[PDB]
Amino acid sequence: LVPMVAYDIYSRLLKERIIFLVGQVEDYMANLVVAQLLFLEAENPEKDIHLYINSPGGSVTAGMSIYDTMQFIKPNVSTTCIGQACSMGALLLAGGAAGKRYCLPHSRMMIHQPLGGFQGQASDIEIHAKEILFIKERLNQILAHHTGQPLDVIARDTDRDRFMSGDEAVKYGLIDKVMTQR
Amino acid sequence: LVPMVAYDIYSRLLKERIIFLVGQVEDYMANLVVAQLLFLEAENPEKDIHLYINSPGGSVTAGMSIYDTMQFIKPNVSTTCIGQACSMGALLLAGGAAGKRYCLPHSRMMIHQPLGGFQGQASDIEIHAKEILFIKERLNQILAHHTGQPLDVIARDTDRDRFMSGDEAVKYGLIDKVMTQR
Amino acid sequence: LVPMVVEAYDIYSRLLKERIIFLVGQVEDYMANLVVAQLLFLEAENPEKDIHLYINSPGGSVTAGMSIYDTMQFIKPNVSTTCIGQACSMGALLLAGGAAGKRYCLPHSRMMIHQPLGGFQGQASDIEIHAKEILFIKERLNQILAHHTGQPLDVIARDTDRDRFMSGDEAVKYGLIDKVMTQR
Amino acid sequence: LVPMVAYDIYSRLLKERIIFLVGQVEDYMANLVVAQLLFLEAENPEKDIHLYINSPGGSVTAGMSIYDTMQFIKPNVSTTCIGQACSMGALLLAGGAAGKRYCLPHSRMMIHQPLGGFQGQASDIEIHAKEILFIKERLNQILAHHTGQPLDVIARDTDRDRFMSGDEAVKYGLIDKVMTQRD
Amino acid sequence: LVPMVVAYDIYSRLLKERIIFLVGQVEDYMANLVVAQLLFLEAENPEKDIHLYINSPGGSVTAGMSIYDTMQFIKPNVSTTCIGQACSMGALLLAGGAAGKRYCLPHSRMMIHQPLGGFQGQASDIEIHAKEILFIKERLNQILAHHTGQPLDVIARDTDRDRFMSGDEAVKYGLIDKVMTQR
Amino acid sequence: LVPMVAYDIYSRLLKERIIFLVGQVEDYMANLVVAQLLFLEAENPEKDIHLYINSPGGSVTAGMSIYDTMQFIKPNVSTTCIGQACSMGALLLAGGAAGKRYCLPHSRMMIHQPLGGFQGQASDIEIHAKEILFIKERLNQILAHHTGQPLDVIARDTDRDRFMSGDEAVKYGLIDKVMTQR
Amino acid sequence: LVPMVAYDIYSRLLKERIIFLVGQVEDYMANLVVAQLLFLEAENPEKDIHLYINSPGGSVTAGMSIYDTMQFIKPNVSTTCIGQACSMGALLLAGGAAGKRYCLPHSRMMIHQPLGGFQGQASDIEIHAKEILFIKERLNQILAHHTGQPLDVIARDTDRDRFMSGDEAVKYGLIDKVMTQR
Repeated sequence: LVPMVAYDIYSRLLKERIIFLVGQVEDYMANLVVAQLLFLEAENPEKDIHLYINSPGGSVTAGMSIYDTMQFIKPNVSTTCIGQACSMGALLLAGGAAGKRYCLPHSRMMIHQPLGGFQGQASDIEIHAKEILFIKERLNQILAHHTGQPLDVIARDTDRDRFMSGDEAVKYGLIDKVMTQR
Repeated sequence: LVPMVAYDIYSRLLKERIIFLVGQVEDYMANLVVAQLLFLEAENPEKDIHLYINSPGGSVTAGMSIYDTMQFIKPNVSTTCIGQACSMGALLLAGGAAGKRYCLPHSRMMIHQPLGGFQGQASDIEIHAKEILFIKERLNQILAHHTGQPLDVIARDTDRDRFMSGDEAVKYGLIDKVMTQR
Repeated sequence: LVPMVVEAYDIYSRLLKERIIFLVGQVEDYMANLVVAQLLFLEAENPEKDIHLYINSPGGSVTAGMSIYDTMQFIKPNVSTTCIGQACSMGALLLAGGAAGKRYCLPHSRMMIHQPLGGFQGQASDIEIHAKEILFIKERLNQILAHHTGQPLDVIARDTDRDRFMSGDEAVKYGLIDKVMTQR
Repeated sequence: LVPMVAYDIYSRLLKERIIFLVGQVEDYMANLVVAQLLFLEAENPEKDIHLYINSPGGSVTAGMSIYDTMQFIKPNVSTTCIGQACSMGALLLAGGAAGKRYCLPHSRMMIHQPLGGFQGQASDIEIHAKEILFIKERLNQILAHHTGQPLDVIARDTDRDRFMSGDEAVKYGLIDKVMTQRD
Repeated sequence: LVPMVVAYDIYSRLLKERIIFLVGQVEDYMANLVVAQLLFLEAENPEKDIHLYINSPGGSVTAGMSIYDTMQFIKPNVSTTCIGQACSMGALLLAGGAAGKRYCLPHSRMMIHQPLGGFQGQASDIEIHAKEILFIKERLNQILAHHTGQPLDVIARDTDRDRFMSGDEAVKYGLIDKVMTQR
Repeated sequence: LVPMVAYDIYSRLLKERIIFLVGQVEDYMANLVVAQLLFLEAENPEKDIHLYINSPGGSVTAGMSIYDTMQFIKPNVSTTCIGQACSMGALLLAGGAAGKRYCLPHSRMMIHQPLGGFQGQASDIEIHAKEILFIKERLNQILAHHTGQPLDVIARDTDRDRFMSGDEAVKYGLIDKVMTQR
Repeated sequence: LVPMVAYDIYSRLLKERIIFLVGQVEDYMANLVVAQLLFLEAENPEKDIHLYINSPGGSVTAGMSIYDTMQFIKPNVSTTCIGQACSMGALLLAGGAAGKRYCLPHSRMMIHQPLGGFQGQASDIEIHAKEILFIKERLNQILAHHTGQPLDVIARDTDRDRFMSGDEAVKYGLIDKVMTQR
């Protein structure tokens, strides 16, 4: 299991204002991040917070609780992508404090458009089709804001999977800097 | 994995009078909330309580145990929706203390009419069909009360799934204010 | 997991010091016996102070429920019952069995009473034995309700033939509970 | 998760010499009961022990390890049936200390003959068939001893499932007294 | 779940009293716990006897052999008491207790038989394993012969099929020394 | 069962700055290593770190989070292969601090080209085919760098599975020294 | 349930420098032994270590991580077979310190040649067929070294499963002495 230092390794790094977001985004792991963001704010609302991201994405609602909590709290939340940051992972990465969004040299980042599904009555399909296009609209606006791109460019570039290297992501505005050595 | 601070992260935020309702509403997670509400009432019946909600809904009986506990206890129960609050989740959100029901900019809220199912004898189907139509009326009455809407509007807007943004939810009365930055 | 409180109890152990016990979900031997143990412990801690049993249950095992019911009557303290969410089948009987005048629910709780359910397979001779046993259980359970609600025996039998849902007000008019609590 | 008032609730009642036997009887839960009986004997070989039984029965061998441990140790082991005590559950109840075998008003007790099954060679069936008829005789002898009934009555009444009320079980000898309110 | 004694679990509490429990089917992991408990007790006191309670239907021969050989290897005498049942490896481990200190309780059941196995593959490989299980059969019979005092050919014959035994029968056979009834 | 020393055995060896990477490479075990690497850097950024590897490989993104963290942090991260180090495992071994890459006499190391798969629209297949071809090139560049081999040799020798002994791995540059006795 | 002594039973025997290897050999249980061997060395690099073995075999790579760690460390690692030591289990037993490899009277030991399997391209089959023939050679060399037999005898005697008694294993060189009573 998770090794100990009585702290587990992650509790020990939480004192350093470090939070890890690992794996598929889902309601329960997302709320752990929220709780850590809220806890760290209370410990010190001025000191920066560092959110490490290695995720392929997941639930839009689950990510939005993370994204909105990052913006809502007083401390700046830096984001660093290690390994990969795809879909909601990439949106959370772009959502970090301005100038404090990083990745490492071989990180992979991918952005695409929302995925969903529904079945039932045509009237109900209409409701959910409109809800997913609105979610698509709103998520593109968040990207445009943090990257500086026009919404129409984000919508076009995310139509299909678009993978990005560290350098490409900086050119895009998805991150600020590729870190190499401390 | 629940991190530690010797409290775990949620026990640590429980002292600040913060309770989390995450995921599908069901008897056991619903009863934890009830117990947390009662404990906080005993710790201090005057200080407010803050209930964060990221839930797609679930059991009406489990949800009503939460709803009735929120009203029953002396302290005001504020509600903040992060991520999503759909079906029973939206009712618990609307049921928070007057003026102290919030959400974040990208929260999604959805209201609809109750869901159910049964199989057996026609005589038994009649009994259970009448019970769910009774719940449908009772739940619409609860929404009308907390939102200020006329009952016939609630019945109309909840016939099918109806999604709402933060701004829309404020105009509807479902919440009081969209929080953006602390 | 179940959250923690300092002077270090988990939330339910912390409310147990306040003599509050929770019965959640389907009634079965193991969760039912936990309730029994909590009832017995609280009796030894103080045989005079009331005990509060919160119920949110759809029912379950008749024998498992009966271990709870008989423990409630057996011990000296009065066991109040409050229905939150729902109290159906064995859940409703345990609710009805609370100390006289101290049986409550909350405004939107739902309560349901019906007749016992069972099943068996085997030889006709063996079916006969178990059919008689479940008919006996039905008689005694209706007698428990009649006693605690004040209703005539034949009325309970009549009303439990099919599922019968009740609101808080209905349950008070019926005798199933004493009072609908709203605000402390 | 068992609540904490620092003992877990059952450990706290274990100090009070109360042991709970719940659910299907099987080697592992049965051996816990055995362990609790031995520990309590070591803590105090004179004080009574109270064994609550809410069980539908189960393995005879696992139950017999409990039955024989109850008799072997010095303390008297009282038994109280709550909920139900059927098959091996009823035998463990009947096997409690004389005059100290109880139930509550709505407890249900059921006695019957043993159940089994086997497959293989006819010769092996014969061996195991003889083994279960021996267990059936031995178990009837255990009931007859503790209830006071004649052996042939036990054999007669256990041919099929036989349920008993509290009052009936007292009249039969399966238990001594139906408890209603504490003293 | 295992109750606590104050902070001991019930079994660790009885381990101080030099008691070890062997419950259920014999397999590598539960078998090694017993070995470790035996080794620990030898280190705590190499002279005091050890009490091994056995309620098992048997299991792996290799797993059982690690217990048997550890019982003989260590200096303390390993008393054995059967509660419930002791079948197959369970009965061998019981018979393997220190001479004069092998017990059971009145309603214990013991069963002895020949080893069970299975294999599939090439005829050459079947031959290798068929001879290995016949060697295991010979060796296990010799262990029974040693501890019971019976001749080897009698063990082979009596184990051809499942053979159930009562406490009295097991004493007559040499499988155990005495049927304990009351402390 | 993790044995105890008030440490579990791995927590005790973490103090001697030893980290174990065992089994298939995946986000969660990979991030544990990242956390241990960061923790050890903070305790002492100058003392070397010893990373034991017994792995057949696994997720490239998960491994790269380990790889990039090894280089990013201040301490030299020694690597010792015990048992096996194949695919991503062999890359992590070769990526250790120069001159401090070891194995034991019977360790097996294997290098090959990336594996992947996808299904869907031809246009989407095209996107991911180019992405895995990009990863293949970048990984060959990493091996070439740490082993000293020319890029075209790595491409040639990794076309199919290529197993190496300790001695072979030293001649190749994959490791620096075969340890025998301390 | 592992009983407790405040040590669990196995942690308590670890102080006496006893390690248990039970069941199928696999990466995770194998690395625990490695970790315990390294810890005992650090606690005292001169005092002997006692490794009890009751295993039917398992992974060659996982077993080799154990074997090489036994040789690498300074202390002598005695080995005692209780119950059985088959396949990799028998190799680890034979690999114990010279003169300090034991068994108990009814232990069974079995040696055979390695097993493997593969599917795919004929070219890939060729690569892996050569690798398992190489592993077969390397493992036979290990037994030859520790047993004193010529390699060709080991290869021949392991062509099929070969079971051994305590006395047989001693004449063969697989173990040094059959312990009976302390």
